[PDB]
Amino acid sequence: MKLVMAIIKPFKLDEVREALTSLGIQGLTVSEVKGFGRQKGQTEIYRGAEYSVSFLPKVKVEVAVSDDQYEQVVEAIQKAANTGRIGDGKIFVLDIAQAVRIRTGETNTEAL
Amino acid sequence: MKLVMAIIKPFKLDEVREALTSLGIQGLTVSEVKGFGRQKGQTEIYRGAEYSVSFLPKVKVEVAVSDDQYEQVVEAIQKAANTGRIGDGKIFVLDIAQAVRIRTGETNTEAL
Amino acid sequence: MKLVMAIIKPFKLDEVREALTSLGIQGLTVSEVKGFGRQKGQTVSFLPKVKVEVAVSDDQYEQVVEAIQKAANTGRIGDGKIFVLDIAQAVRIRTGETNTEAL
Ligand SMILES: Nc1ncnc2c1ncn2[C@@H]1O[C@H](COP(=O)(O)OP(=O)(O)OP(=O)(O)O)[C@@H](O)[C@H]1O
Ligand SMILES: Nc1ncnc2c1ncn2[C@@H]1O[C@H](COP(=O)(O)OP(=O)(O)OP(=O)(O)O)[C@@H](O)[C@H]1O
Ligand SMILES: Nc1ncnc2c1ncn2[C@@H]1O[C@H](COP(=O)(O)OP(=O)(O)OP(=O)(O)O)[C@@H](O)[C@H]1O
Ligand SMILES: O=C(O)CCC(=O)C(=O)O
Ligand SMILES: O=C(O)CCC(=O)C(=O)O
Ligand SMILES: O=C(O)CCC(=O)C(=O)O
Ligand SMILES: [Mg+2]
Ligand SMILES: [Mg+2]
Ligand SMILES: [Mg+2]
Ligand SMILES: [Mg+2]
Repeated sequence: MKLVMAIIKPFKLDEVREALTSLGIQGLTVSEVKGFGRQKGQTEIYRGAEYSVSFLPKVKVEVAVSDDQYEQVVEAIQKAANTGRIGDGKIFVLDIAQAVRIRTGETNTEAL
Repeated sequence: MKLVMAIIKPFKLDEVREALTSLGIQGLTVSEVKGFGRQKGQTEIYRGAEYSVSFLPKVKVEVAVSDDQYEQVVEAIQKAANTGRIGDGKIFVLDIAQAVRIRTGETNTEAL
Repeated sequence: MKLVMAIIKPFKLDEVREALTSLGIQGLTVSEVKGFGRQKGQTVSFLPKVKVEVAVSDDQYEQVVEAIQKAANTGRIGDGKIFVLDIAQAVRIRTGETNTEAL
């Protein structure tokens, strides 16, 4: 079982959600975060700007999915978010040891 | 070691917190998120509403605990949050490879 | 690969950030959270914290953990916790680079 975590530009949330819905994902969690990547949050070109570091608003998307679906989920997020521009995002896949649907007690692959 | 991550209805935070403190947890992190589950955020019953997707406010509760204690934590959260209604929550358990208490430098299960 | 997650005092964010970027880290995610530890929010209550998340390779995560530990410490209760999780796969969206190349 996999937790696919993606950090994307906020305006891309709808398209990413749409892309995942098409795959039949059974749930999604999103949160507000800030971050930088290898350009260190630089959006200006004043002298010395590359020595600065800034945090930029992002959205973190988390989707719990089965092993036989996670690769397609990763690809869908890539395809939805990629516009060929810096900051378009990064995806991290983590493993889920156990899952439980609170209302029903269903577990693991049933619970995703 | 295990990170227990529960996504619950916001109004249940206090009852879940109290259940866990009574159980004896020694730490807890909470954050605001939005999300949907297998009902796609549907809270209305008008004709066609079943084709829509919405994000609902939730709270994410995270508790790092030892292997021999995580099942008790999961069940305590389930008992506190379960009211037999959709959206009552989802619990994901991830493995923690290492832990450190920053003040003291204590590690592993001693840091939790 | 590892996801190093640290819950720190909000005023320590700049030093933790600088410790990491000076070390050579080239990405960082931060979130607003609340929490309590062994002292139950007492000098039960929730207190504001920052969650820092850094994805790093196996050969650098120990340096990263140590850098955060030193940077976030003050010797006072509430200094925080570092939890290290494993990352199975990573992708840089723009380039399609994967795993350690993506971080
Ligand atoms: N190593 C990392 N650890 C934690 N979060 C990261 C890491 N790298 C990136 N992030 C998060 O992902 C967001 C998007 O990163 P971004 O797309 O800028 O990656 P990048 O490596 O700089 O690639 P690009 O050159 O395409 O910009 C960042 O703002 C940050 O929130
Ligand atoms: N597969 C998933 N991936 C990521 N987050 C999820 C997933 N399933 C649920 N969540 C998160 O958990 C919250 C609560 O989910 P919820 O209790 O509705 O689960 P469910 O599977 O729909 O069960 P129920 O039928 O009891 O509603 C969601 O709003 C979302 O934030
Ligand atoms: N076991 C835990 N699970 C989840 N979050 C935790 C845990 N322990 C601590 N945290 C988070 O880390 C923050 C800081 O914890 P804190 O430094 O107070 O830990 P502590 O064990 O009480 O150590 P100290 O005695 O140095 O205060 C908490 O407010 C909470 O957000
Ligand atoms: O995130 C952006 O929008 C541009 C800045 C960037 O790519 C970075 O900080 O790595
Ligand atoms: O989250 C709710 O309160 C109801 C909606 C729901 O259960 C879902 O989207 O899965
Ligand atoms: O978080 C603080 O700043 C002090 C309270 C504390 O250490 C705790 O709740 O464990
Ligand atoms: Mg970038
Ligand atoms: Mg539901
Ligand atoms: Mg404490
Ligand atoms: Mg593992």
